[PDB]
Amino acid sequence: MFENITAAPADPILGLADLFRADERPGKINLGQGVYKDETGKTPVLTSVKKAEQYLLENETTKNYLGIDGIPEFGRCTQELLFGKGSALINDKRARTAQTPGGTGALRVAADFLAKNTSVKRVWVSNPSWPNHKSVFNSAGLEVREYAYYDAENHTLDFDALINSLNEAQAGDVVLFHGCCHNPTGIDPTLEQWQTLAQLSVEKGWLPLFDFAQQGFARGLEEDAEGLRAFAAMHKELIVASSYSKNFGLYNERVGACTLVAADSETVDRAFSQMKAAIYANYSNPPAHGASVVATILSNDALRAIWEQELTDMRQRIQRMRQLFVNTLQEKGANRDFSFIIKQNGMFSFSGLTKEQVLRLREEFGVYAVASGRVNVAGMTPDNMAPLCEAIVAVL
Amino acid sequence: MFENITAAPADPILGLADLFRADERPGKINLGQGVYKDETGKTPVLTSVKKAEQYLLENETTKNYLGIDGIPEFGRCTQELLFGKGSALINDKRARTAQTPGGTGALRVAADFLAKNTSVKRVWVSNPSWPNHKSVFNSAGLEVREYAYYDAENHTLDFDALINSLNEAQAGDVVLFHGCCHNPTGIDPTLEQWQTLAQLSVEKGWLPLFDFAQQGFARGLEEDAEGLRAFAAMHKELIVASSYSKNFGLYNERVGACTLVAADSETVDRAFSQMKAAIYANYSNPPAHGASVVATILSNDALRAIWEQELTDMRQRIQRMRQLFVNTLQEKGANRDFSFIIKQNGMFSFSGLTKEQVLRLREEFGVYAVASGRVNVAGMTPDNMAPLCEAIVAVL
Ligand SMILES: Cc1ncc(COP(=O)(O)O)c(CN)c1O
Ligand SMILES: Cc1ncc(COP(=O)(O)O)c(CN)c1O
Repeated sequence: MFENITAAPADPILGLADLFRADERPGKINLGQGVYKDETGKTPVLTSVKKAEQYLLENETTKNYLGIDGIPEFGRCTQELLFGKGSALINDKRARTAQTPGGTGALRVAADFLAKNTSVKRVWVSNPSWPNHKSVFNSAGLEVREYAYYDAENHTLDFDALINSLNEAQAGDVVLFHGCCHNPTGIDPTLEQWQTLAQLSVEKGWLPLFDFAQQGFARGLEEDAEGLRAFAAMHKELIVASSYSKNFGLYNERVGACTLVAADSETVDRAFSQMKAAIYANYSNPPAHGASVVATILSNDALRAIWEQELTDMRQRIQRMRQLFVNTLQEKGANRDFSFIIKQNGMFSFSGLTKEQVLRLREEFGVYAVASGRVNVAGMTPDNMAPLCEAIVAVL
Repeated sequence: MFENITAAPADPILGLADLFRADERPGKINLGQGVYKDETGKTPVLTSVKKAEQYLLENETTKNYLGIDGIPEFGRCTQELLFGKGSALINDKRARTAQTPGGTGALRVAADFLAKNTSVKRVWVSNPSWPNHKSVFNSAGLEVREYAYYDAENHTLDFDALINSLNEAQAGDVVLFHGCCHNPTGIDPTLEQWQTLAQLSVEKGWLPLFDFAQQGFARGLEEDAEGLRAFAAMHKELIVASSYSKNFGLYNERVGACTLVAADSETVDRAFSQMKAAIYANYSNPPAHGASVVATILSNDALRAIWEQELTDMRQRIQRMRQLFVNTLQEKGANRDFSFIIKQNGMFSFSGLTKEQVLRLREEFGVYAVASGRVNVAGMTPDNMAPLCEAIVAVL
């Protein structure tokens, strides 16, 4: 039965990691990953997380299954983060949240829910997006189409091209928006642009799907949710897939949420029953440890304060590295202006390096970026900045 | 878009739990769950698990993502449990294991892998099976057909009817077997019956899919895997979905494995690349905490010994409750022989109670079984046995 199965293709991001591990040279610089790294180049467990895990070790008396939708406090804390305390969506009980195995799991649950229970056939994603979006939606039987996003000429949002692209989307199509810290470009809509998109989406009959992988990494928790909240003010229905992997440093514990919003409480509860059915037929119920850590932190004043400061420290270190990168390239004699990097948000930027320049950076200099030119700014440190920028200047 | 979604149906097992929670009467007895309970009626965290979690708290320095297939040591320990240390399958590198979110997650991964990469259209399951089998396979686009299993007349395996049922299965169909502790009946094939089935499956061209939810709860770790190993001796290809929920008391941490076996190392690696693709498009990579606990225990002589004794204690307590149940029914004056209960294995038995007798038990006596008559033997204690058996005698 398995004799003639074709091997799955290499995969751009995970394949690069395989190459970095096989490479035994000494001065190597990894900008090709999707995790935060601190000034020492490590991805530590957050202190707030360790404190929460100690509390769980001391206090948990059972591992009995969670509900299909997971820990209730986790859902409540998630909705407050997304929509704001005192949001009409929360007051009117228009939103239901399922705890999921990561943001990826949330996207998969959303896709299965939509494929099985609605007329949705098509999801629009930005060009470029995280390559896993296509894989997730396709696995549910949904077609993926691209909308213009990235202005490759000046590394900004091509807003006119975006609008014109999305004219082809029909009423009842889903449109995926990265809520902040776009992956891979780090280019986000301004608030006014979000507001323009919110109005257009209502007019055109799109179902918005927001993906929040990095809430807190652009400007702050509340600011980063502005775009979502502009949509939420205008729409009867939307879905949010959110992740706590980066902002809690909980990658491998698989901590995410799928939040369903409908016009009223009766409708959302009915629809959510089918979202729960989609989860039941997938992994039954979600993993407790990471989500319990998040709920424990978010619901405790002391822990939440420690965590919010840790998140602020990550956001600020990335901002420092953006500035340092631009400054250092200038003083090492780079032949183009890199100031666009300062305007980009979160973990990722498109460097504007060509695929051949990135190949040369890996082969000649041991500097690892994704083939698209995506760099993880959190992979930069004061200690590796000079060699990194020297290598980049050399390939320009 | 969500206006006319139909609510998902009630669900027999989870719905009963909802009824038990709403019921505020005092002497209630819950036999309707799928978790182990000790003599105090609680589902404790195992001591070996607490010790392992303390070690992780003290020693983990990152939560960076696991590989798509999870922790390597977890995979190795899993294959040894299933196939035996020194199995030819392991020596010949014919097996690859992905860590998954629970046994349910493993079944889903298997189903998605098969739907996308093989000619499989149809999965055969026992009548009765765990109702989630149908939901999982159907969600992947696979048809489910039933084979005869339970002899409702004398509460034994109807082996002739089973064989005759499976004559309708075509070459290339999947046949699901519960490896031990059948859910819901607790009726397992003898070794000779397993051997007969293994031979028939080779002859007929079935792909065996084993589901192991309760390894160690029938007779012991090695004994409970005998049936699987009889199949593994005969087949080029099979899949195993296994769970550590019950045998490690790790239900909510979602700890399972999907193990793919093919004719040789080249073939299994190629096929497994597509199993990894199926995981990537679902939840990306698996939750680390519970699987790390299992790997930590299984790979440490001291912890493994503590755990194996805890598992032995659970297995033995269930056996004591089976005997006590039969004895107590006899002395309370039951009008039928219940000796079949002693021959059944693991958490579950079919009581032979009718749907109306179970309704009456809930409404009049506050005794909760599943509508099919499934009881969780681990829900029985020395303290609740007399009232339980008095209620049963009353409805006969
Ligand atoms: C755009 C985007 N969406 C979703 C995710 C999901 O991450 P996870 O499944 O680890 O939560 C990520 C993180 N790679 C991302 O960058
Ligand atoms: C037959 C069977 N298969 C699979 C499972 C999967 O359990 P889990 O997903 O919690 O590992 C169970 C436990 N209800 C079961 O009884």
